[PDB]
This record gives sequence, C-alpha cells and structure tokens, in this order.
Amino acid sequence: MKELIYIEEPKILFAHGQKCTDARDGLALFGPLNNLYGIKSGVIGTKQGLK
Amino acid sequence: MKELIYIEEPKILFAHGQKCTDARDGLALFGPLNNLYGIKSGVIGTKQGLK
Repeated sequence: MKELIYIEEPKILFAHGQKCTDARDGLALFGPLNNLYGIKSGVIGTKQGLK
Repeated sequence: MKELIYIEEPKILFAHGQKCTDARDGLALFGPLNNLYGIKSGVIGTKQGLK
C-alpha cells in the first residue's frame, strides 16, 4: 500500500485585510485592493462592432 | 479726429450648453465640458518635494 499526503488551500487576500479561498466570492464580498475611479475606453472597429 | 470701432467679446462655452465670457466664472457655474473620473498622479523628486 502506498501512502498519500494532503496539502491545504493557500488562500488569497482582498480589501480590508480579509482572506478567502475564492476570487469570485472575495470580490463579491469585499472588493479589490486599490481604488480606480473609472475606465475610459477606446473602441476601434466597424459600426456594428461598436454597437 | 479719427474714428474708433468697438468689437464685442466672443464668449466661451461650458457644460449644460451655457455660454459665458470669463473662464473662471464659467468653470464655477457649470463646470468643465468632458466627464473624467479622477486624476492619478506620479511624483518624482525628494522627500520634501512629496511633502
């Protein structure tokens, strides 16, 4: 018989010094680290692509 | 006795589609034209410069 070992989950960090094992859950619960104000986007393409 | 002619002020435009004559008053009554979200800044210099 061969023997296996287990390794625990490492956990990741989010806003307010809160730890979670998932990024989706930690983002929906706490939020990201830094503070952006807003994304200004440039769109290059056809008309239907822009729509 | 030569004659002088007078030319009216051209006026400059602001937010809300509002025309004024002085830039200072038109920035403190209707604000700028485009809509940013905030200015992220970089500083290069000594410690006193950052202070």
